Amino acid sequence: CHPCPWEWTFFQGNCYFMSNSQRNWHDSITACKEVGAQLVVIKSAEEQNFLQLQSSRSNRFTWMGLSDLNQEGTWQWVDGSPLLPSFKQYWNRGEPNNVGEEDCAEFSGNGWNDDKCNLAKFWICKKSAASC
Ligand SMILES: NC[C@H](O)CO[C@H]1O[C@H](CO)[C@@H](O)[C@H](O)[C@@H]1n1cc(-c2ccccc2)nn1
Ligand SMILES: [Ca+2]
Ligand SMILES: [Ca+2]
Repeated sequence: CHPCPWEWTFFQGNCYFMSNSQRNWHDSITACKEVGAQLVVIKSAEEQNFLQLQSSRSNRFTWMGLSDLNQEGTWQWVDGSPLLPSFKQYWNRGEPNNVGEEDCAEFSGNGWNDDKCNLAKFWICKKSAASC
């Protein structure tokens, strides 16, 4: 039995996957849906540091499933769940700044940054690990 698919990464009962091509934010969640996964929604502190590490050490700007397209200033994960105050420390200093209108969040260096959703970047999918 295999808890995660071929060449996916495993962490705390979940299966993650960093793309090796680039897409815009909407095309990215589509991509994850195509594999029965979701553009990552972070739920733990350790999950953040885990993903933030894989993303940085590959020197790749990476989409995550977080946006404010429901309403400006209201950051909300693609599962509807809101962005908790606890998680707001993971923004990069001076972010989110909404320079030129920016409604989607990405892994950039040590933390997160808001960028333009139509800007093409890499992405990370998340799904529940299978039971053995
Ligand atoms: N992958 C994105 C990468 O991290 C680059 O980040 C920067 O440019 C991104 C633009 O693509 C921003 O969305 C980030 O906020 C960040 N920025 C931009 C600015 C800024 C402010 C005033 C005038 C001009 C520029 N201040 N911070
Ligand atoms: Ca914004
Ligand atoms: Ca920004």
